[PDB]
Amino acid sequence: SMGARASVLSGGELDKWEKIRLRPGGKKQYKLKHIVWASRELERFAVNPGLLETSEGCRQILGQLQPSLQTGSEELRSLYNTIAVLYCVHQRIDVKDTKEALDKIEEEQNK
Amino acid sequence: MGARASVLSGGELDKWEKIRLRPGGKKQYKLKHIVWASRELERFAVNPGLLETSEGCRQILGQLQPSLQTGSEELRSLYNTIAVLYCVHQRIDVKDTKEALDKIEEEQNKSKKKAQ
Amino acid sequence: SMGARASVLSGGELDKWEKIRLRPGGKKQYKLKHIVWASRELERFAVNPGLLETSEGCRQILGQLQPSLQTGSEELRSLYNTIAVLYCVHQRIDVKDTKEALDKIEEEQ
Ligand SMILES: O=P(O)(O)O[C@H]1[C@@H](OP(=O)(O)O)[C@@H](OP(=O)(O)O)[C@@H](OP(=O)(O)O)[C@@H](OP(=O)(O)O)[C@@H]1OP(=O)(O)O
Ligand SMILES: O=P(O)(O)O[C@H]1[C@@H](OP(=O)(O)O)[C@@H](OP(=O)(O)O)[C@@H](OP(=O)(O)O)[C@@H](OP(=O)(O)O)[C@H]1OP(=O)(O)O
Ligand SMILES: O=P(O)(O)O[C@H]1[C@@H](OP(=O)(O)O)[C@@H](OP(=O)(O)O)[C@@H](OP(=O)(O)O)[C@@H](OP(=O)(O)O)[C@H]1OP(=O)(O)O
Repeated sequence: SMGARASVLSGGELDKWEKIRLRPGGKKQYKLKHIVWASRELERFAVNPGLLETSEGCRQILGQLQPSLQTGSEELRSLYNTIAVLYCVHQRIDVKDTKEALDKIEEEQNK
Repeated sequence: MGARASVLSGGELDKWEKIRLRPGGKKQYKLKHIVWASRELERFAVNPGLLETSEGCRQILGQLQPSLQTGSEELRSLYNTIAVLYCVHQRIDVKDTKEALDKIEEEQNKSKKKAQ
Repeated sequence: SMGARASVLSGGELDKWEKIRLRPGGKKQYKLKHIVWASRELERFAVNPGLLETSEGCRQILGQLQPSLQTGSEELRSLYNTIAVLYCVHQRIDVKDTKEALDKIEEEQ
């Protein structure tokens, strides 16, 4: 029975999560399965998955993951992209797709 | 013998099996913990032979400490074991993991405070 | 029987790959398998395995692997070693064994 489908995002967080599209202009949208995947991934990399539960938990993860980005595989970048959106959701920063999330994260990063 | 378990000498296993995992708790360290730590090290692509010496463990802890604040329970357990393992090699008598960690940065403190 | 070996080295790079020896004065030499292995080794470490197809790709993987090298396991150093030779091949640097390859990588760094 239940797992990380309940501890990472709140109900309202969740309903905004399942409206965000994976690729800009695309058809497919984040589901619970991506959150489960990301949490199990974090522990397979020895990172604390509880950090997914808060906006700075993810801020910390993304800081630790980013230097691996250039050389990272498709798996790494998906994990990072998912955690970027989770950050957007925890911050209540409205996003339409993954791309807009990385954008807003860099804009917040420039100031 | 035992391949991964022999990082400790016969005498070191004797004090090893006396050190409590958590302070005031009664469960203690066993072979299963060293075997586990070794296997975890090579699962993080680190050389398990480093557990054989005080500075093998010194090097491992330095390589792991950056990952500690965001690390998972398995990484903190690994660090804690290697911390205790370092104190055993160093003949530093400790009673639980907390003591091992506490002395660990007394070492890491004086290293920096006479450097400065 | 799927490939993943013609993606990394060209046919002529392959002919020189297969003359490099694993160790100086040694008898054993690099083979296709060393590249298959290196490639899956990079996906298990979360790295993009396409970076092996270009010298620039390898140059970067080496940079991000070097820090782990002092405390790294036998498995890590063999990955690093294999990719160091891959680099010189891509770079048209001629080496006879893993040691020469590692040395030249050293002086570049
Ligand atoms: O993206 P919109 O142009 O805004 O239009 C709608 C809509 O938005 P409205 O609230 O204005 O009706 C719904 O979002 P919800 O009310 O359900 O929260 C939604 O409706 P249904 O899925 O129930 O049909 C659905 O898609 P989704 O929930 O998958 O985002 C869809 O968005 P799209 O127009 O992009 O399909
Ligand atoms: O004589 P030992 O066989 O070596 O056993 C004693 C002890 O009793 P004493 O007061 O007579 O010394 C405890 O036994 P327990 O009640 O806790 O169940 C304790 O035993 P533990 O091993 O379980 O802690 C401790 O044992 P040790 O230090 O070996 O871990 C210690 O042994 P030492 O006096 O030799 O240190
Ligand atoms: O045509 P061959 O005289 O038989 O030459 C080859 C070959 O040389 P070429 O393919 O270029 O002609 C290699 O030696 P090198 O050219 O690098 O010096 C080879 O060794 P490899 O397995 O690394 O290719 C080996 O010479 P060796 O006995 O040193 O291994 C071998 O000659 P043989 O097939 O007669 O052994």
